[PDB]
Amino acid sequence: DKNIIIGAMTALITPFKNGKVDEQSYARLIKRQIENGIDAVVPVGTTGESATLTHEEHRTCIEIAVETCKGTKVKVLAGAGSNATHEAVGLAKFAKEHGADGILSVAPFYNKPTQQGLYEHYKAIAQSVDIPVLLYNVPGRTGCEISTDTIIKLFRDCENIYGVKEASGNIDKCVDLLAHEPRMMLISGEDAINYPILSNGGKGVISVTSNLLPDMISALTHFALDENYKEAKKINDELYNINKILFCESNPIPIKTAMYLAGLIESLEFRLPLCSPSKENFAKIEEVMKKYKIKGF
Amino acid sequence: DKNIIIGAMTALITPFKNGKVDEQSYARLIKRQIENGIDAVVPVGTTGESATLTHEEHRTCIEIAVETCKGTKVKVLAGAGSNATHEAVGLAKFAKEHGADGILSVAPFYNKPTQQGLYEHYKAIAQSVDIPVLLYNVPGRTGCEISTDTIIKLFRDCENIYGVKEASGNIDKCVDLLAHEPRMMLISGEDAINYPILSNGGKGVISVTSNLLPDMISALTHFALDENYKEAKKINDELYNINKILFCESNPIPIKTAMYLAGLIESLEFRLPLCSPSKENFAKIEEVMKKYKIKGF
Amino acid sequence: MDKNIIIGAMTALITPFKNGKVDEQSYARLIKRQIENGIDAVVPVGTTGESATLTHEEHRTCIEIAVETCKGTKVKVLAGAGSNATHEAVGLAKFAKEHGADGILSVAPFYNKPTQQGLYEHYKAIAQSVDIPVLLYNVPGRTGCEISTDTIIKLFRDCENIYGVKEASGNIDKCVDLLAHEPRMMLISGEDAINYPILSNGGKGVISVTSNLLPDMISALTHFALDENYKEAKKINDELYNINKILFCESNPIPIKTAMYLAGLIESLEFRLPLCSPSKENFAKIEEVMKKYKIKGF
Amino acid sequence: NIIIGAMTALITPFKNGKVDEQSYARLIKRQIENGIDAVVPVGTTGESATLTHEEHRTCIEIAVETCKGTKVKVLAGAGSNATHEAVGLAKFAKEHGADGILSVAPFYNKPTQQGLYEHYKAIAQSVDIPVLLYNVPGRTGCEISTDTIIKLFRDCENIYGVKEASGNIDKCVDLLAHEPRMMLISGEDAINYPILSNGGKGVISVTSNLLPDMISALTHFALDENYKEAKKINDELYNINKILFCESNPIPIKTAMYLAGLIESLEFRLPLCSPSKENFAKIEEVMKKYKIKGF
Repeated sequence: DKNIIIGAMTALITPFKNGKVDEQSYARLIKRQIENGIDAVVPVGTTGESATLTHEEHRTCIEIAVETCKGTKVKVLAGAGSNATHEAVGLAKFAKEHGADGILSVAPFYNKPTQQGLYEHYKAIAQSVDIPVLLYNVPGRTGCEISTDTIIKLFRDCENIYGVKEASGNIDKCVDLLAHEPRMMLISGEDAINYPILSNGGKGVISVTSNLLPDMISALTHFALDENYKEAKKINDELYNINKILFCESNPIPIKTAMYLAGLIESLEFRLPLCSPSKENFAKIEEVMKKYKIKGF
Repeated sequence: DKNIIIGAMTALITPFKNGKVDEQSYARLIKRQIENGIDAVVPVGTTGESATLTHEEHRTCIEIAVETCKGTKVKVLAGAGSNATHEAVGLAKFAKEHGADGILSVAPFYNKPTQQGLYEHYKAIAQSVDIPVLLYNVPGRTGCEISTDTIIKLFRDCENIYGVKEASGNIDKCVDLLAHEPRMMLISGEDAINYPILSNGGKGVISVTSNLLPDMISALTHFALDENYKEAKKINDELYNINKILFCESNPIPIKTAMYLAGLIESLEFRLPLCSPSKENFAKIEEVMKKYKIKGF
Repeated sequence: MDKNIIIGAMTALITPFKNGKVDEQSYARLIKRQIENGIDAVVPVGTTGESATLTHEEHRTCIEIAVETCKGTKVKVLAGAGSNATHEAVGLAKFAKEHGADGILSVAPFYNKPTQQGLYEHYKAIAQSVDIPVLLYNVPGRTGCEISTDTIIKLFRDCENIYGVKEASGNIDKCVDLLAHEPRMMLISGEDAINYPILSNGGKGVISVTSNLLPDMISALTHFALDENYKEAKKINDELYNINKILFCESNPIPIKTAMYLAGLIESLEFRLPLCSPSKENFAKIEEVMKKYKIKGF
Repeated sequence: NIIIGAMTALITPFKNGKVDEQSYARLIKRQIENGIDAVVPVGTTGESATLTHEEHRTCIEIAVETCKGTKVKVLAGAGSNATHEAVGLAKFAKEHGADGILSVAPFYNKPTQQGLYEHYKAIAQSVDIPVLLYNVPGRTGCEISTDTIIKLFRDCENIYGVKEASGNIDKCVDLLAHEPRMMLISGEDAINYPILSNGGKGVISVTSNLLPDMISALTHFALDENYKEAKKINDELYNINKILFCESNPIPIKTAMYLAGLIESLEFRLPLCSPSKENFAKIEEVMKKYKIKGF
């Protein structure tokens, strides 16, 4: 079998304080995930503003997550993607030496590689490290789609590519993947449809919502894995509202905003071109939050 | 509190011979559905080439279904919709007059009414009969979408409107619908994702595939309704290839092609503008069919 | 080839209702207004004319009124006669010819999504049924299907009657494609906001929603462009942008009928379900945009 | 101050994994000798994603030196989805002697319109040279709205227009109807003529790597209001304009340049790679229809 990283996972926000990553806060937030039943954390993914972080800042976040998760079952699945293969290989290698348990590698954004290019991109990445590699398909952001065929071919040709984080709002593709390759780990990258993905044999979530509600996302995931579909569906339905409003502006603007409103972070800072939401959206976010029980530290 | 028509349902093809409805074949095909565990049939829907049947033919097909199903538990959910409200109302009242147990009424195509018009459209239809009305949302065909809000208002405001056939490939909307209104009957109008819809609380399917494999579709649906999700998923996975190929060209072109190849209908005859599939797709359909056990008469 | 054509500035006529029936006296008045403002042809019972909700008889009546009202003028009648059932479309085609239409506009089959092959046979059957010009109509946003460039060109070349296409797809690339491979066909704009770009690329006319309200401006635009006075045609197209967009704030013809009502050109603002009156807000928006334009009287 | 007319989005030729610098200059010289008004080093067609910052600087400098003493201007690609990086790239381009910069909308991270606004304002405030916005939603996952383009044009003196690659002539009408002063630049070869005939003032072309003389003639005919001649060229070029997109740009253009003997090797940087054998043969076929100018 392949080595895998599954279960309830959080795409960690990266808190800033006067432009700099807030390291005490970051560690404090990770610890809060762990104490609320989360199985893995993802430093410096999309939700962690990877695009505007430096290479050094990636290292710092990965190291903090690794350190914090040390001596626990919680794994670190490090964001380590790029639209340049040489960069992506480099980032994977670095994540590996910093002690990450695996990497999440987003499909090349902006330059629209062909399916053949995608295949070689990921093959190079997978052959550069010996840790699990999770594909990440989010065509709304990247402008390309890793086809089911390409995903399956990568799973079958590269030993450490074990699955895909799917953020495409396409349940038909999920059926397709698991009908043809049942050894695949399909991971939900879309909070609103966590349950439908899990009930079709998906094996985890990489969640934005779990930043704010780690206990509910882990319970949902664990219920689903336990084949308690009733309880998992109940949680998924009650979370629908917040799962949508967290995208009323581009992620992670709403989640960071909500984290701040909840007193989980000290200051609401983004790195350009991300910025504070409109005062209207700030209100919409504050409105939905107050309808949920939020765990402190 | 509502009267409903749920479970495994077939969108019946309409067989032609010499440019006419083959009335004997039609009755024979329906009997095959009855004997294979189907809970309801849908005469003159999209799969029955409703657009190209005359009024007298609409009648003929509904009567045959009504007469063939009499004395069995199998219901008739008649296709009766139009993009003109006075016509839709007329068809609704005719269907009831012919003895249909309920109606399936497609959102107005081509003229793109606003949500207010959709509401009034369906309110008028629902008030004209005293049998169950199921909404039918299929944006790719109609050019419009019944919003979740409109769907829920109609369900709550109109006594006989009891659910929606969703054919939009949007599992997010399905979560949305059942989270805000858990009492409605959400019916799958998309074969490949039957299981996901049912596993989220959907209560039936209106299937194209069941023309060919009524036993497998009824078993899938009944397993899911019995909360045997493992066996429902198993069947949905096996069906994925044929579910997919049955839409390689616009339905009902592939399903009729398959029915002809299976020897279930005499001729592969369509009414223009529908026609035989491409020879490439014909081959694909013929190949995919080999993997399944098709029931005869 | 060398075909019989119907081109120039054309209006997709609205169908005024009074008390749930077609207002026939009003229909005639609106057509006279188009004629006197330089319009080259009128299209009775198109999408803008709420074709979907008219009866076969009302469809007849509208064509007859258009035919009688244009009699003795240079203005031609290009009757809507589309359907998603080929036998019905053939019937509507013969219908229109019999009632004196100079040509037909035939929309691509909506809802049932025929293949390119089925589209070809659909139009071939229609073309062979009458001896008057046939204009194709591609509006994918409404029908759920697109007639490809290949299919349009094949139809143009194989069928004597088919002389062009009304394109409402917002895809200027396809227009380039069409006229690059088949420079003999009449490409007609069915998208008002972009009449000028279509005309400047060799398009030969428009079938306009906006001309219902501003027939003098649309006809001026078209003739400037047809005379290669492109700078003047552009000026008008830019001036018309505001109203061209607002007329689709809700589905055509809800906004145009509302505007005709607001201009005092029709007696009542009535639609047939599932179409209905616009929201109060869009009513206000239409009213405000209209104030920037000179609207010809009766 | 502006940069308009017929412009080329330069491909970046590789040799043994490195930028072939001699080949690069020779290509730019060929563009100059065929009537091109400006060249765009290291845009999307130049595989900007896969070049290091030093390679970026090198291409810009080679463009600047090669254009020295001619009327041809250098509009440098300097976009990024991180504002701190975009500003840095812009400032480097300026100190390398670029005449202006072409700055793509932040890709992947989907900024809000307010964020795009602050992003571009910061870029524009960082240099005193002209700045051309670049809208290509298909690649970035976001769109600079017409309102945002107009605000930025009006609020920042040196933001002078937008390269539009959205395949949406309606937006082009909207832009020039509400703000005619801006320079609308076609970023989509197949519809160069329609954009120019509506008041566009230039093209940033993929095709002109291969056929610089036809693209510049098209553009110049259009600017001279000779629409008949501009259309005729746009129509002739339609086949090549489409086939150059049968796979993601710049895969086809580089393949064609290779087949034409204009660059030495058909070499990309991953995740880009050679086209399929089918597309390769299709590209070869379409090329036979056009006269490809030499050096």
